[PDB]
Amino acid sequence: GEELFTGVVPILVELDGDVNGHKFSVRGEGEGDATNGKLTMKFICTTGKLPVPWPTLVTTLVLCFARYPDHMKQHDFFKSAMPEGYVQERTISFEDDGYYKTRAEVKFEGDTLVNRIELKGIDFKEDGNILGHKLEYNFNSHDAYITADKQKNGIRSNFKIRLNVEDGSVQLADHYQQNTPIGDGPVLLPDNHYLSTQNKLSKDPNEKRDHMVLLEFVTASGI
Repeated sequence: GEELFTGVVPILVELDGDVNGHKFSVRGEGEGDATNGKLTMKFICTTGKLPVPWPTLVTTLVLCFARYPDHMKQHDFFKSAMPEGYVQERTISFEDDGYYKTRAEVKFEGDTLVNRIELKGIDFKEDGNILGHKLEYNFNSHDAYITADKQKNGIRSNFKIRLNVEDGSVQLADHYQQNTPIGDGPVLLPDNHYLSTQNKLSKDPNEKRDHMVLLEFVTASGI
């Protein structure tokens, strides 16, 4: 638990990406309410058209806002690392297609929780579901198993995401994640547990740019 999260906290997300040579940038702003595990964001592609589908970026674009209920009485690694924060890295593999590599730093800059990301995408098919924009504009609910990484004083998670394809099939995006603390402050390593996430994606009717409006709920649970 952390006193930095008892109220509503402004959020800034900055992503620089390069997928098969197609460079782009995303900036998001919003706020987070860890007491209810809730966040609300609006993201904008500041370089023009986004060359990948927005649902492929949801997981990359702040787990410190999860709600850890009292009855679990579990250590919250993500908040205990704050204000200095942590590095979050992922490989994301798309079935029968290319993959993302991401490195992000999540930390306070002033009163704002910042998620600053570098993303690189490799070996995508120019008319697969990703570069061909064949994915539905939505996002399913999922659970992710969190385990302690004692040797790196951090955590790991491997989890799958089912992405809805416009032909009615699903395409799996398998995620492989590591988080390590920034600085040398003491952090709480948790026992194994789950984070449960639900998302709602929408559009702003007065927004001309390529954008995504996002509502997300994150709750710890399990075992």
